[PDB]
Amino acid sequence: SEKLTFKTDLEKLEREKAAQIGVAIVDPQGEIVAGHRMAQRFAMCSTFKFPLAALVFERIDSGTERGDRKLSYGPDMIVEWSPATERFLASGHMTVLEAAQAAVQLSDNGATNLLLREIGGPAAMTQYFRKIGDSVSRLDRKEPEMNDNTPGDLRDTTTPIAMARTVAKVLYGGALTSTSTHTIERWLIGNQTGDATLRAGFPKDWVVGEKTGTCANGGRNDIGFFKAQERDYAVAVYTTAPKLSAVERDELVASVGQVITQLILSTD
Ligand SMILES: *C(=O)[C@@H]([C@@H]1NC(C(=O)O)=C(S[C@@H]2CN[C@H](C(=O)Nc3cccc(C(=O)O)c3)C2)[C@@H]1C)[C@@H](C)O
Ligand SMILES: [Ca+2]
Repeated sequence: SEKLTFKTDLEKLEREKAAQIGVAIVDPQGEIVAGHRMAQRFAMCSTFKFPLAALVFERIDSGTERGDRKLSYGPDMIVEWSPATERFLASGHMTVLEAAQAAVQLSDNGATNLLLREIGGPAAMTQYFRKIGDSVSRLDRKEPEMNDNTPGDLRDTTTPIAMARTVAKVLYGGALTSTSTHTIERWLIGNQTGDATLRAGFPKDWVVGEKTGTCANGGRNDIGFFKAQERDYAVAVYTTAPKLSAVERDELVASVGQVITQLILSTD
């Protein structure tokens, strides 16, 4: 059983690394392919920036937002890890699209907060989840507090299965226009922060796009999609490994990528 090997290999990682690993892989329609702790809640941390960008694109598609609109800000908007926001600070603004791309591809926190305000805050982000059929994911705070990952806290959480299904809805389920879907796909492929995580564990001929997250108390996450030949999948990986170093957490997520690969390659 290839899925039994998948489960056993994840459990070996959990045991050896003192970690918890939540995984869901779904097909484009949200049907479950495989998972582990699929419905356990984990902090989203920076992975929510992908759904945030989808919300922004939904508004651009609708006409309630414009991609080129200039969002003015001052130094008050700069928070820890805001590389693009810092560079654009002197100019005085970033456009909606510039900010969204920085949030997705650099995990820029200042850019994330800039957008959060424009779309209606954590309440509005949560309403977007509900709109697209995700009754589970919730945003309660902005940057940086949403990354606290206090044990047991249900604020700012999702589950692997809820998030994988949200990814599939956005990329394959018609949530966005064809143009906006293509753009957000390319942004995920071109992400600058995920070279050592999930995609490091996937075959080099698979098309992979993802959004990473790192939060306190040992959280390391990676969500997105992969295309293995003609077959498209959505995937969400959330891990908690308090006793690993940062490099080791990256390697853990890459290891999960290899376990996913072994399953996908053995089931075709
Ligand atoms: C979201 O969880 C969190 C911020 N996001 C991430 C993250 O994982 O996304 C981080 S951590 C850090 C900031 N940018 C990092 C990076 O160095 N990317 C990268 C690029 C090239 C090579 C490597 C490597 O292997 O060394 C890493 C990832 C950030 C805490 C919050 C703040 O929003
Ligand atoms: Ca200011």
